[PDB]
Amino acid sequence: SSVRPYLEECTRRFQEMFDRHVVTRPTKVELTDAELREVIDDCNAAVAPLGKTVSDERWISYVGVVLWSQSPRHIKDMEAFKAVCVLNCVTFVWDDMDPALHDFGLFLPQLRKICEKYYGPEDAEVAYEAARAFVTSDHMFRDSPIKAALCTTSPEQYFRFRVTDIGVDFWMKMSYPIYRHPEFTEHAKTSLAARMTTRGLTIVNDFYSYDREVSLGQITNCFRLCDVSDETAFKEFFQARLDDMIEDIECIKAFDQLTQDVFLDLIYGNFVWTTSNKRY
Amino acid sequence: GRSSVRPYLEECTRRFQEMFDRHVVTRPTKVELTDAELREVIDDCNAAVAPLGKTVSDERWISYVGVVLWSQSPRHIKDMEAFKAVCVLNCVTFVWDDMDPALHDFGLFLPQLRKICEKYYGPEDAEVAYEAARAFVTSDHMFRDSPIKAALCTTSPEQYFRFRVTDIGVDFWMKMSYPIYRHPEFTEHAKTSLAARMTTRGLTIVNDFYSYDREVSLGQITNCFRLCDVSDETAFKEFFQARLDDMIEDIECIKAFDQLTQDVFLDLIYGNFVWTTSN
Ligand code: NA
Ligand code: NA
Repeated sequence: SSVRPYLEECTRRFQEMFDRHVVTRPTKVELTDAELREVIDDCNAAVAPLGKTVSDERWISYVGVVLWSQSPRHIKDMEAFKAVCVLNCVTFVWDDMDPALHDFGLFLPQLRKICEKYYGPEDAEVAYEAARAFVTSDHMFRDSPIKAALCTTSPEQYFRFRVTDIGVDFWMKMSYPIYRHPEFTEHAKTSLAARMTTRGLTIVNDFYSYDREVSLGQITNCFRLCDVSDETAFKEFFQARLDDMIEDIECIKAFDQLTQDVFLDLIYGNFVWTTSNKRY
Repeated sequence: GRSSVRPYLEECTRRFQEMFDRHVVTRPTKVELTDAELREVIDDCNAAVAPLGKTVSDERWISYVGVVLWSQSPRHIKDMEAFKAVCVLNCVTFVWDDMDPALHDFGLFLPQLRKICEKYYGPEDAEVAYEAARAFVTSDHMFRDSPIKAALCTTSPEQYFRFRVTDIGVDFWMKMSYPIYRHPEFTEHAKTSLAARMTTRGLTIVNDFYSYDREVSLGQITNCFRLCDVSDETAFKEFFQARLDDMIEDIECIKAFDQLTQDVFLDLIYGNFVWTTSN
């Protein structure tokens, strides 16, 4: 099965939706050559004990999601920003690895080292715990009956699983120190930030990963909840998902201005990055 | 505003019970506290709220603690120190929540919560429990008369329950209760909040039904029944059935978790209902 017939039309409709509902176009956070080299050197050091050597061009493709999905207008701590770059990137490499090579004994101390370098004492613990929780969860749900249950029952159960599994809770808990904004920090720490953004991130990620994921027997994709071969059923399901994104976006506008800027920059930025050629 | 669910009180109570009898089956049981343990719990609660100038009777503390005695899962308890912590944290947060918010002194109260966590938990768990407590009371203070609360609570059941994962206190509950069980799977679900996300609807629908009359008379909007017109029998019946269907879907999904975790989750939801109806 495949969403290839719908690829152009769904891309057009996603963009049209963001143009109408978010308006502010994503922009890319600027890293200096020195900052990017520091980010990459930390990524390399974190994954070396795992015997992984990764090219700059691969790291640069992983990091693009942070550069595009964060909110440059509101950045206050670039040390935190670099931490998110590193943590995102090394987590991508970890997720791309044969799980039989997952050595948590080697990896978790590296994640702690990154958090301690870039964050102050309390924020380091918060970011590390979120990272630890994410990678631990992933290891638990590999072929869990729970994963099967939540991902096949209904969109609501599926997105409930994905708040953690897509990594958005981790993302918010390592990102709030970038902004140093008290309200955002609380929504990140209660996970309301993650609960508000999960659908907009997951629906876009799922659409564009569907052909690959079903080909690999992966069940964490909301489009597996419809018959994509039936154009009628697909369109109906796709419209229902667009409607979910729009409901979330309109609710997000009730948050304070900076928080809403960050949430909408994340959802729209992730879309632009996902569809980018820099990422093909 | 002047509305009420009194006409449905008996029938809905009967249908909640029938639903739990069919879908959970295992009846709630109460955790036993010795006299000494209850005295220790009550002494810690009184100490925690003394800086706020609050005097609370033993009978009041015992009424609050009943939710912990009924909603935890006695077969699987391993750490009664953690269990005492949950009794104290639950009770003192009930008192804080019952106070006129103009008397909320965080500078006095937060250190008392930390004191409690440090006494009963190990280093790491004390921090996890304290953060969850801190986040919970900080959220409550944030969402008073906030546009966000209005939006989430009036938009759809989905947006409302998304807000209540934190606001009803279940994420806090899970993050202070996992040490009671020392069960690695449960500890992770509590830490990722999947535990809270799974149990939010069953706890919230029950609490909201039995608090509706009081909450609408106080202009509080955090109640899912405000999303339907409780004066229209037909609309109410329809909405009540959809909420039962929501509880059932969650319960059936919860049975995919490992046995101990599912026992804990289902004991929480069913035990909360028993305590709510006896209260
Ligand atoms: Na951006
Ligand atoms: Na019980």
